[PDB]
Amino acid sequence: ISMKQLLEAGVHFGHQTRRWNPKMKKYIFTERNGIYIIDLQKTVKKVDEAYNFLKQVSEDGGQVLFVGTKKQAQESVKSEAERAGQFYINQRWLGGLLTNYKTISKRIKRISEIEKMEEDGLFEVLPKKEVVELKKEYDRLIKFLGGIRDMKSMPQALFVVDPRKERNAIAEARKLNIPIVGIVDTNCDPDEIDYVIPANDDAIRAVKLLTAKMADAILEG
RNA sequence: CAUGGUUGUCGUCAGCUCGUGUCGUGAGAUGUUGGGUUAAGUCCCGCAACGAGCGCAACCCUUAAGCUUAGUUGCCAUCAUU
Ligand SMILES: [Mg+2]
Ligand SMILES: [Mg+2]
Repeated sequence: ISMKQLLEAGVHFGHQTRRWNPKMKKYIFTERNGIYIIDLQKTVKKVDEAYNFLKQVSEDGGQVLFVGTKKQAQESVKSEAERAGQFYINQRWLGGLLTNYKTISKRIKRISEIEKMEEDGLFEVLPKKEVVELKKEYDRLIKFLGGIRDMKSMPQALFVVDPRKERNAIAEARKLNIPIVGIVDTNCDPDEIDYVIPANDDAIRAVKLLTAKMADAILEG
């Protein structure tokens, strides 16, 4: 990536001065109109480092889980994870998705069980109320766990868009020793993320650019 | 007011809990709280919770409309007759 590309995307913006995490002082560049500006040189350096890490893990054969439940990253994370053939979470992170995998896996298998029952002709025999409630359950399961249906083990890396909102994912990943690549905005905590990426998380263009670059890294790996 | 069994009552009020997870030094907590909705912990949304069980609901009985079987001691429509 290039500084001109980042500036065109809008990566430079940050949050107001009223809300801010002083642990990212090194990344803050300047102030403008009661908002902070990120250092794009350090941004590109960290983006290159994250690219290298993601490429190396992909080459080693690990799996990456994308988390973008933020409204400005749902579709971007969805599309980039689909492009890279990886997993994603863009609706809600269920408390215990990784630490309580012993039950989340059963919830995952419920999807395949419902599909098997539907394809085995149990659809019409069951009462109308039963089939409609099963449809509702299947829709909920796809909405929440749709992106990790084929995730049969713990991921080897977690790409998170906005850790401040994705507190749960950060906590579970840190507990389970899963490396994290984060789009850490100004008002976020960099110490939690293993591979920080100073960037504006409120900009659809910026988040899409960064997640696409990471997906390209994974594809190359 | 030593008891079994049986019963009334709040009240058919909507509660009572558990496994895994997570948070707590710990007893514990969460789930089960919040916004709505429902007869209902009923359901949805949200949410470090994810699910499950007993309660709730449903399965049982009866009533309200059809169809198949059966037509006596039930019914009377043609038909004769009382
Ligand atoms: Mg219930
Ligand atoms: Mg009942």
